Amino acid sequence: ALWQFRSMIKCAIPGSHPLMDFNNYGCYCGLGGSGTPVDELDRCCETHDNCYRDAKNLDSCKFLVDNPYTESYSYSCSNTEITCNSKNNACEAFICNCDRNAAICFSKAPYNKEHKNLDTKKYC
Ligand SMILES: C[C@H](CCC(=O)NCCS(=O)(=O)O)[C@H]1CC[C@H]2[C@@H]3[C@H](O)C[C@@H]4C[C@H](O)CC[C@]4(C)[C@H]3CC[C@]12C
Ligand SMILES: [Ca+2]
Ligand SMILES: [Ca+2]
Ligand SMILES: [Ca+2]
Ligand SMILES: [Cl-]
Ligand SMILES: [Cl-]
Ligand SMILES: [Cl-]
Ligand SMILES: [Cl-]
Repeated sequence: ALWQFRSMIKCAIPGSHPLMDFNNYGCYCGLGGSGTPVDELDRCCETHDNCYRDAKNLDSCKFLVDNPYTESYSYSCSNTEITCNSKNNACEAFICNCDRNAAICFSKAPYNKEHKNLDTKKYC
């Protein structure tokens, strides 16, 4: 679920700001997306969006109001290591994996302050 993704991210990135409140970034980090990702971090978000897009196409899964973000799962965090619980059902596991891949991806990408709150209407 969305609130778990936020924690999972703070797990992969211990950081120095807990609920620092995430702002939109680039062309895909945020609700929706359009055009082409502008950088590494943005690509991480596009991949995530595409993973959720795949989720919506699972013949065996149908989420509340068709939003994968509503699907709660179970995961654990260690020294920045993320592990999706094997007891998650198939639909939950697919979502947990999308989130885990993204958290790791985010933790490796540079943060270009010039892309924060980008004017998506013109550059995306
Ligand atoms: C982990 C990433 C970096 C955080 C960061 O270093 N911010 C520093 C800002 S500043 O330089 O201090 O201004 C941030 C960049 C944009 C963030 C995303 C956007 O805020 C959009 C989404 C917001 C939702 O609450 C959580 C998922 C959601 C999809 C966020 C995942 C975390 C992202 C991908
Ligand atoms: Ca998005
Ligand atoms: Ca269902
Ligand atoms: Ca669930
Ligand atoms: Cl989002
Ligand atoms: Cl958007
Ligand atoms: Cl369901
Ligand atoms: Cl349903």
